[PDB]
Amino acid sequence: SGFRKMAFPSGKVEGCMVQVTCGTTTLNGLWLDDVVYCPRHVICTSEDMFNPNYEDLLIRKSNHNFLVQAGNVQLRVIGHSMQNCVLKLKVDTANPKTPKYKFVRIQPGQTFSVLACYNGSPSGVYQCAMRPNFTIKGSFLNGSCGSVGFNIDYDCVSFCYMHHMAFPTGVHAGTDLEGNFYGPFVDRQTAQAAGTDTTITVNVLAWLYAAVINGDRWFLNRFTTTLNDFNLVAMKYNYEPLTQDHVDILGPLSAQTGIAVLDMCASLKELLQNGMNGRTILGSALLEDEFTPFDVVRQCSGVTFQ
Amino acid sequence: SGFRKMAFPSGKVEGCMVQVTCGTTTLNGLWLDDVVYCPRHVICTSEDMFNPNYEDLLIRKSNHNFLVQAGNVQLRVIGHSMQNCVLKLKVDTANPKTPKYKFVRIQPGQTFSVLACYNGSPSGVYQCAMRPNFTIKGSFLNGSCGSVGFNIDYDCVSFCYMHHMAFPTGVHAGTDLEGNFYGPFVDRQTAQAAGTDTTITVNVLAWLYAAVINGDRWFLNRFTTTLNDFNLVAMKYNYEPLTQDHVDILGPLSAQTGIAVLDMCASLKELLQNGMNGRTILGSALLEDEFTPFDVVRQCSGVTFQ
Repeated sequence: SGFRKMAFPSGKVEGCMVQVTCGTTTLNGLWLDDVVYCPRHVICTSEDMFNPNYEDLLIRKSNHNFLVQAGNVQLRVIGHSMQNCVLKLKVDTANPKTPKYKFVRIQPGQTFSVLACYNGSPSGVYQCAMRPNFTIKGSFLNGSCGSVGFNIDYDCVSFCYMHHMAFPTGVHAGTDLEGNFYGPFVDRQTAQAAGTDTTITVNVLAWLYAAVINGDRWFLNRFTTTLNDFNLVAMKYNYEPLTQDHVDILGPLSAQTGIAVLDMCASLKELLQNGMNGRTILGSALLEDEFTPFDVVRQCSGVTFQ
Repeated sequence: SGFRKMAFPSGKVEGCMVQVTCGTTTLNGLWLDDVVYCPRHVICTSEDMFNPNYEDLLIRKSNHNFLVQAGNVQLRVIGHSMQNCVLKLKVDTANPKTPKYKFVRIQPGQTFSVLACYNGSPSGVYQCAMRPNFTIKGSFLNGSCGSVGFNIDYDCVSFCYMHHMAFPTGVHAGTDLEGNFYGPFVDRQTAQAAGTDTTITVNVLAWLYAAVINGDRWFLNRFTTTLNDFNLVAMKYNYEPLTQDHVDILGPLSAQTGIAVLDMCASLKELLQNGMNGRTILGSALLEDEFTPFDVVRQCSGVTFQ
């Protein structure tokens, strides 16, 4: 009953967030086993921000230049290294609340929970999709740098995102946990613009499948289409290409509802040309693209995370 | 930067959720100190729900007729009583993860976060408003009863909602933690429905303020209106009447942006009368009413030009 942009429970990740200070900069880090991960821009200053020389800044740093705090407990830094745009501080204590975890680099269209933090202290949680243009539509205030995005699959926490930069554009950008940025962005405080964004077609379809499971079925029609003819309409309304791979990923939902994917594609073709005509779908007056096929299944199945 | 619906982190509340079983019904409980709170409908059979005498039904129950499990830890029930529509199971063990907390009866138009649970285990988290018709737009399947809603102020969790039942329109109803329903609803199986879904005018206005602060201003017009003329339009479109209290609450946002509240109302008047004409505001094709003035200020706080 009902359908919401639903985040994962944050409890496992809250237990991993610490405060990291270097100079006058404080931001958040992720404490897993005996390593703390944070944005390397913690080692810049104001003077440096615009165009820092990270290699040089790091060489000149020693362990005592870093202050790491888990609540009030000071964690002693016993080693420092840089992996792409992420700083890794070795500490003397393994985090006893370390959940089983992996690091994954996510693909555009895939979603995750952002745990927004300030000064090592979790503040808020919301869902995001990695956009086609490699931005996210987040909400981040000062000191949110090092906030991470994650998925939970069984017991296992998969970290896919760490927040590095807010550009005066309104643009949010970050890295995987190996420090490689999503998109062409760099950790330099300068105007950087995203390429133009597109709608995530496969997700739109997943969400129409969610509509049907919840008994909102007015948009369904008798028409059908080929993939190629659909993609000729995809590209006109600024939609990502629907691959054959996508069509097959929408199999489980097609079976559970007994509506064929290409039919649902036909129903989508019609909603694009004709608009909604004052109507809504699952309480929205536009086509939602930030729910994946897994997301729909998760929410409609009531999966839990222990 | 940016603007998103955000829930509070769920970790403190996850530590409080347990599983309660009575007869063939399993649902969630809230474990704080040595008391477990749950919907009193857990004591009933399907047949009992048609015409339940709760006092009678409870007398026939003993402590061993309630099975409480916190994860795998069984908790001995040593007392039971009922406060309005909530069951209170005294147990022999105080919850070691009990946070600082209060019980609060929330006002309509105000927001809270929901941790949806099943079998005393967390499934996900999302933010709701207490709507004027005293329903909430949740996401709740079978087994979700006893899920709670809350706000965190510092380290103090203020619990305000416990989930009891679902309406066919995809909305949900429940009690405070003293067991008093929000709205005219009852925990028996009789004919019931949500009143008209009145829109929270003050929140829509706040959200239009967020919109302009996020650079989306197409809907501003030169016009102004009076309280009375606006309220005539509000009555026609099922919006709450604007009050002087609402005008005053929007004071900060008005002052920051330099747009008088009654000027913003005139902008809202046109949107209601003419609709959106295909356009979006903050990436929505309808007027959002689940952000309070407070929620907006927290994400849209800025400078005022002097």
